[PDB]
Amino acid sequence: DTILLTGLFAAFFTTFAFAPQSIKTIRTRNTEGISVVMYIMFLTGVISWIAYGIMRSDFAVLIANIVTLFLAAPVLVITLINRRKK
Amino acid sequence: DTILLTGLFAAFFTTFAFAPQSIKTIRTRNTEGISVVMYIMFLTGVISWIAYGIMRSDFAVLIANIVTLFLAAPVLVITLINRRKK
Ligand SMILES: CCCCCCCC/C=C\CCCCCCCC(=O)OC[C@@H](O)CO
Ligand SMILES: CCCCCCCC/C=C\CCCCCCCC(=O)O
Ligand SMILES: CCCCCCCC/C=C\CCCCCCCC(=O)O
Ligand SMILES: CCCCCCCC/C=C\CCCCCCCC(=O)O
Ligand SMILES: CCCCCCCC/C=C\CCCCCCCC(=O)O
Repeated sequence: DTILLTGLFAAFFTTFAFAPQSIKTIRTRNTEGISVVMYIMFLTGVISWIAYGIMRSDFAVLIANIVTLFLAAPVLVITLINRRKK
Repeated sequence: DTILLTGLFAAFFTTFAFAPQSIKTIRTRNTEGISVVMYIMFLTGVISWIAYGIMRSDFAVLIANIVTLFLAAPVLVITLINRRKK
């Protein structure tokens, strides 16, 4: 009981800590400095965490990385779009 | 067996994806733009993940956030030092 709350407590802080940065990027479409390779590596891990979370029945790990996915994936999309404009 | 390997696989990619950014910050001591509040929130969650990882017997979650701690904490330290120089 208290142990799941701990994970959700953790998930809340780590996910929303730098969330305003991703939101700003999505809003302004400014992707200068963003590495495509780093985000692909990052997303690869995020997907793997989701698989891990399912196999572990860990909703804390699950919701943390699902929200991360919904924040990171649009950032990479915009980055790839801006990259191709040149 | 394969499920723990999945977590370690995930931990490898998410932790080392943006690790060169933290290393660069530690090396150059350039902390412009870094929010103290965001890192304190982030570290609060990281610590909570560690507690969660211990209570879950999850070495994937554990090693991911311990390494994160060793990367994030020095960044905040340098940030607080640079902040006080003014
Ligand atoms: C998130 C966008 C990255 C841009 C740079 C952000 C700088 C913040 C400092 C380090 C990177 C964040 C660490 C990675 C945060 C990813 C969150 C995650 O994957 O959760 C997994 C948990 O289930 C297991 O603990
Ligand atoms: C905006 C990014 C693209 C979003 C597309 C949809 C995102 C799908 C994310 C995860 C799919 C896996 C869902 C698994 C549910 C786990 C629940 C369970 O069975 O315990
Ligand atoms: C099973 C996981 C499948 C997930 C597939 C994800 C593919 C990407 C899908 C949608 C990308 C996000 C689109 C959101 C639009 C936001 C506006 C913008 O980014 O410009
Ligand atoms: C450089 C940052 C400061 C580092 C200080 C030391 C870091 C300590 C990090 C975590 C301490 C908790 C260790 C718990 C071990 C878990 C193993 C287990 O019992 O399963
Ligand atoms: C149980 C967890 C206790 C952890 C306490 C952590 C307190 C901070 C300790 C050390 C800070 C990191 C010091 C590393 C020096 C790197 C060089 C530098 O940052 O300038």
